[PDB]
Amino acid sequence: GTRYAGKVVVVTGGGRGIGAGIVRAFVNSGARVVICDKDESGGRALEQELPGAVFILCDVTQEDDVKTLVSETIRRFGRLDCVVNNAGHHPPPQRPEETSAQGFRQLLELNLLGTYTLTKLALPYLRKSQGNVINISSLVGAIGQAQAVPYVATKGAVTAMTKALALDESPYGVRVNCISPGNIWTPLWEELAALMPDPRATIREGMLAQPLGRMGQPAEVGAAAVFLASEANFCTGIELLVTGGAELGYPDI
Amino acid sequence: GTRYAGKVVVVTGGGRGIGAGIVRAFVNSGARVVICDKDESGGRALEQELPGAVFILCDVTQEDDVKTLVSETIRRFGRLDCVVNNAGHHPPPQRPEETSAQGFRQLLELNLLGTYTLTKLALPYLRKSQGNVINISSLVGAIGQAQAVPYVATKGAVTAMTKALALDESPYGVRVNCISPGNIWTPLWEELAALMPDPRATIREGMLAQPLGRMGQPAEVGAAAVFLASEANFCTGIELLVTGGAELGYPDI
Amino acid sequence: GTRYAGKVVVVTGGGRGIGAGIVRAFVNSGARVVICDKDESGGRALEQELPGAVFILCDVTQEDDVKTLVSETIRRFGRLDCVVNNAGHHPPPQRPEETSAQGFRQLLELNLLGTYTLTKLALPYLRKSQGNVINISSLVGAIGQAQAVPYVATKGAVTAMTKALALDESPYGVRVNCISPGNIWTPLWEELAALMPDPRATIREGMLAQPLGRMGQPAEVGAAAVFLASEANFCTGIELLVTGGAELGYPDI
Amino acid sequence: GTRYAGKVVVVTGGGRGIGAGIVRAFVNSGARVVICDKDESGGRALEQELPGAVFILCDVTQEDDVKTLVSETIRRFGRLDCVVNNAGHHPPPQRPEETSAQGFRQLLELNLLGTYTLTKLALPYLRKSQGNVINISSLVGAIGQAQAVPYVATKGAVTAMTKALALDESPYGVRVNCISPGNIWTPLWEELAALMPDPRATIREGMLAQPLGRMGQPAEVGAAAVFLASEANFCTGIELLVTGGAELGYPDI
Ligand SMILES: NC(=O)c1ccc[n+]([C@@H]2O[C@H](COP(=O)([O-])OP(=O)(O)OC[C@H]3O[C@@H](n4cnc5c(N)ncnc54)[C@H](O)[C@@H]3O)[C@@H](O)[C@H]2O)c1
Ligand SMILES: NC(=O)c1ccc[n+]([C@@H]2O[C@H](COP(=O)([O-])OP(=O)(O)OC[C@H]3O[C@@H](n4cnc5c(N)ncnc54)[C@H](O)[C@@H]3O)[C@@H](O)[C@H]2O)c1
Ligand SMILES: NC(=O)c1ccc[n+]([C@@H]2O[C@H](COP(=O)([O-])OP(=O)(O)OC[C@H]3O[C@@H](n4cnc5c(N)ncnc54)[C@H](O)[C@@H]3O)[C@@H](O)[C@H]2O)c1
Ligand SMILES: NC(=O)c1ccc[n+]([C@@H]2O[C@H](COP(=O)([O-])OP(=O)(O)OC[C@H]3O[C@@H](n4cnc5c(N)ncnc54)[C@H](O)[C@@H]3O)[C@@H](O)[C@H]2O)c1
Ligand SMILES: CN(c1ccc(F)c(O)c1)c1cccc(-c2cccc(O)c2F)n1
Ligand SMILES: CN(c1ccc(F)c(O)c1)c1cccc(-c2cccc(O)c2F)n1
Ligand SMILES: CN(c1ccc(F)c(O)c1)c1cccc(-c2cccc(O)c2F)n1
Ligand SMILES: CN(c1ccc(F)c(O)c1)c1cccc(-c2cccc(O)c2F)n1
Ligand SMILES: OC[C@H]1O[C@@H](O)[C@H](O)[C@@H](O)[C@@H]1O
Ligand SMILES: OC[C@H]1O[C@@H](O)[C@H](O)[C@@H](O)[C@@H]1O
Ligand SMILES: OC[C@H]1O[C@@H](O)[C@H](O)[C@@H](O)[C@@H]1O
Ligand SMILES: OC[C@H]1O[C@@H](O)[C@H](O)[C@@H](O)[C@@H]1O
Ligand code: NA
Ligand code: NA
Ligand code: NA
Ligand code: NA
Repeated sequence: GTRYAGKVVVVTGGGRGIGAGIVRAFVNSGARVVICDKDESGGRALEQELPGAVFILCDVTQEDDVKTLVSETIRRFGRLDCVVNNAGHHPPPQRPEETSAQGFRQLLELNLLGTYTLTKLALPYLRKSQGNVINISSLVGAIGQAQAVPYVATKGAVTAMTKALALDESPYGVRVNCISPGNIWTPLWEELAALMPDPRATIREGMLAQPLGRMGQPAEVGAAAVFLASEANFCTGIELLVTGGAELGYPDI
Repeated sequence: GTRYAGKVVVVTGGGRGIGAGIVRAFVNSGARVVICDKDESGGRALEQELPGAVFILCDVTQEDDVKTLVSETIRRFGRLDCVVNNAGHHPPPQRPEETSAQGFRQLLELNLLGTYTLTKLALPYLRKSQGNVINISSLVGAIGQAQAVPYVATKGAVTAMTKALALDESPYGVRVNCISPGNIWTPLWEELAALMPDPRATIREGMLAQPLGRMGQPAEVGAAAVFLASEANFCTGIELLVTGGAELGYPDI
Repeated sequence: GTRYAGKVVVVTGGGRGIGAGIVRAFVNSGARVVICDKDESGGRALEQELPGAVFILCDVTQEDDVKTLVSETIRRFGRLDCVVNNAGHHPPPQRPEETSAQGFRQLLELNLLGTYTLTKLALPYLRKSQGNVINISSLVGAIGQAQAVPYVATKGAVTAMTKALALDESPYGVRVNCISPGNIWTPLWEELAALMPDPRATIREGMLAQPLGRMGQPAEVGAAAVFLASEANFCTGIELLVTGGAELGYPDI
Repeated sequence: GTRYAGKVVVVTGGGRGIGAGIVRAFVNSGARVVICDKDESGGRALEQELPGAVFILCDVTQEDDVKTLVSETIRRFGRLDCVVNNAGHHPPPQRPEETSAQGFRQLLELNLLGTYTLTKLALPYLRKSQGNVINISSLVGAIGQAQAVPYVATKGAVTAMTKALALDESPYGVRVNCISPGNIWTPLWEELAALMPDPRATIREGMLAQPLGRMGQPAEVGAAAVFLASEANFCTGIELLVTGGAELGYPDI
């Protein structure tokens, strides 16, 4: 209840799923949280539910939305300590030949450039507060995934960008880290499974892909984010895996 | 002289630097090579120098240039076995706050989407020949680099995309691998060093960054590419480091 | 003060350095802690200092010492939730030709087999409590270090063993993770530096090896351990880097 | 036929399996090869079969056997250019609680210390020839394996030791690299499968564990070793994966 007391946190895509889990974890740690989302429904309800959280409508692909997000955060709360770049999307499974350069550009705009833009606008304030950046990447950036060339590329870019920015901001005392979740049960997971011939089988397969035998929860990603913000003062440029062990483990012609 | 006899290889950015080293290595292995470059000077001379290599002017950011590159390769040589996506650029050192979203988009167009576009157009022919893709990424995609947020992000994306496509093309017998060079002495390296206050010191520092005490050569990247194409039949989705050991090795307040 | 209330933790090598930092972090989280060490001086004082911590003399290379450590922990506290395998040593710098197979065997006994033995004896109790194992490995297991072939080998073994055991214990609900610290300012660090021609220069070089510009503290490793035990319920088989960014970042003949 | 002409190579465990594949690849590259094995049957036949290969009985766990192996190599051929540390063993599947410290020590003697001992005795000669070391590790050192805690630990140690020694020998011009194979069809693979309830199912599962849909061949590991010895002059401290993509790719309670 006090690990991050007096601090101000912005969470993008905070209206549902992992983002909402991160919002709740930071509020529970004593922080004030700005919920950014492009959709009003979940984030507005979350603002009413949680004392200490407020909602600001902001599409992270729109530079002027992001400029206003930062200026309103400072105007309302007087400081900025942590930026969690969680907004992102996974398209449905797509064979490589079914992808397009334009679809790839659009996914880069959200998953990569939206993270870049908010971070850039927030860094002057994070320097003043010796704050930190947390990017939500993905395990599949590191190990690959089938039928997801554009998505995987965007997450490889986020993980690498995290390390580069960690180097650049280290002299100024600003840490930059990422979390790479595996299968987390969220509305996006539920939506993608509903597109499949047998959604139930797809979900069962998703649970069994982890040695722990279940999918992860938004709250577990949230606890990892609070650790990185509040207690990981010698960690910068790390990739914190929250995957349940999915990356572990496993005639000649 | 026979390791890759009878095969046809396309090398992007083949007119100088690493690309030219790769062209030479494939010609020396017995292959016919198409040198793709946006600039005529080096590639045209290389075509006159090397029996077995020809030059095609092609800017990999221009989709119609790439369509013609593939169709002319097939028209002239009847098959396509290997695509080496080497074209790319490193901008001068840039602090994060000096970068722009537009500059980042432009670098993604070259370093990431040009690789994506040629690979996509070539894959139908690579499937027919059980051929392979070799992407030239960078060590700094894996470990980061200072004053290079956009560049590092593009190379993290290439390495990750390599793994995704390896998964997708494995059922069809097409391998997809990448090479991550470190400091290789090329005209780009020489150009970036010339921008520095003390170019000589910058170069000395570049040599000393490797345990081997020198920078690498285009020919060494070329030998790695020939290995991946011609002899690495059980390797797919790998990142082959050609870095001289730069990634190895290295009061409390 | 309540994150790990009601839990029982064993920390090997807990009498000074990182181990003592981990002991303090767990006591501060509400746990009861058993301090294991082969030397009485630091651990006995720590027991007098901290309500909630007790000291048991135990050399982790001696199987009967470890059997008694576990049986006394259960006899005194009725449960066991977490085992932190921190005991270990770094020999002075040794050129490869100056090492011996016997010295290598002895270092394996401590850094690898002592971790193995305690974990094995503790696992039946950790299964009953759905507890977890935390091994203290090293960044240099992943990236190498000069003049330390035996040490580096032992830490590569610990990190790999962590992943194997994570797979084996996942069906039983026991998580197994490791922390890989970089330069942490401890009595071992101070002792090794004192062996050098210029200890002050060695220390300055150690601080500058991290982008953060300082060495880490035992308390920071301790916070990472408490996170892994108490809040990382979807993490198993991970390597949590606590290195200050040392692994990030960096004529041809 | 000339890539490694005039060079002298020692391959441990060269009498069958991967080792024999490596022997054949080096003979085919023009080298003279010393086949080391603890068993006479396969290696003696291989010596009769291959002009350019000879067999020396040597158990790599016996220091005096290894001393004689090196001295006889020099006495007979006048130089030593490459040492391939391939001898090793995988025990049958063993649950962690079924392993013993003594069994673990014995496996370390073979898989780790035998590699260490030959490398140490060979390094003075490798320095004279600017030669190189190739260690045969395993993919499972990096990602883990079930029911194999000791084996996985030994291979994590080999991969890490490779990086440490690469750092130490870089000033002297000696490269040190490793190959991490995945499922390679060898007599050890066949022996382990024969211990299983359904050996046929075990083998089918082994083939399907790779995106390429088959196991690898000794010849493919051999080609990777010849590349590392003869053409990878800017590679040191690398881990070359020969795994067919096994490491790629993949309700909340
Ligand atoms: N769910 C998983 O298994 C999983 C695994 C690995 C990584 N991730 C990553 O975690 C993040 C969150 O995923 P999720 O499963 O919670 O997804 P989700 O779709 O359930 O939630 C994403 C939220 O982001 C918002 N958002 C989308 N585009 C936005 C934009 N332009 N501007 C502002 N907000 C925007 C959405 O409205 C939504 O509220 C994403 O980056 C995703 O790539 C998820
Ligand atoms: N030199 C190094 O140290 C180093 C290190 C790691 C990775 N790399 C990568 O290796 C690749 C080659 O680098 P280099 O040092 O040889 O560079 P270079 O600048 O010397 O050569 C690059 C070549 O690509 C061509 N090219 C550029 N844009 C193109 C386009 N749009 N279409 C077609 N051709 C185009 C250029 O005209 C040039 O001939 C790049 O991907 C670079 O990122 C280089
Ligand atoms: N200090 C660093 O920079 C650093 C970096 C990476 C990893 N590590 C690892 O962290 C761990 C702790 O290192 P440290 O710097 O705190 O060392 P330290 O020497 O300051 O403390 C080690 C403690 O372990 C105890 N110990 C040693 N052998 C023992 C045995 N056989 N049985 C029981 N206790 C034993 C010692 O008596 C001592 O109290 C080690 O595993 C080390 O390899 C340290
Ligand atoms: N087969 C695979 O799928 C696989 C996968 C990854 C790694 N590996 C590694 O590859 C290496 C070779 O494996 P393999 O499948 O060919 O095994 P194998 O059992 O078929 O052949 C091993 C050879 O080494 C010899 N050998 C064993 N102990 C020895 C000793 N003390 N001294 C000298 N020679 C000795 C054996 O007599 C045999 O000829 C091992 O290090 C193994 O760990 C194998
Ligand atoms: C939410 N998401 C996901 C999963 C894991 C990650 F690491 C990640 O970043 C995102 C989902 C959700 C449902 C199915 C699939 C999915 C699986 C296999 C191939 C694909 O193309 C997929 F889309 N992926
Ligand atoms: C060619 N290039 C390069 C080097 C290594 C790589 F792995 C890579 O992909 C590219 C260069 C060339 C000269 C100086 C620098 C460079 C160094 C440190 C920060 C920077 O911003 C740099 F630009 N980089
Ligand atoms: C405590 N220790 C250490 C440091 C970093 C680690 F990741 C680690 O596991 C241990 C020390 C302490 C002082 C000097 C050196 C050291 C440095 C370079 C070569 C060597 O051989 C060394 F011994 N290492
Ligand atoms: C030869 N070997 C092997 C396989 C892959 C490697 F990367 C490696 O280093 C060795 C075998 C052969 C047959 C079955 C198994 C095996 C599989 C799953 C759990 C185990 O305990 C096993 F023993 N492993
Ligand atoms: O829709 C799947 C899951 O999404 C998560 O974000 C919510 O917290 C869960 O209540 C829900 O079951
Ligand atoms: O310009 C730096 C270097 O670039 C390389 O691509 C050329 O092969 C060298 O001859 C040249 O010295
Ligand atoms: O000896 C170096 C350092 O060791 C740490 O374990 C102690 O907490 C510090 O007080 C001390 O300065
Ligand atoms: O025993 C399995 C396989 O082992 C390999 O080393 C041999 O080259 C093959 O001929 C054999 O089928
Ligand atoms: Na509120
Ligand atoms: Na020509
Ligand atoms: Na006490
Ligand atoms: Na012979």
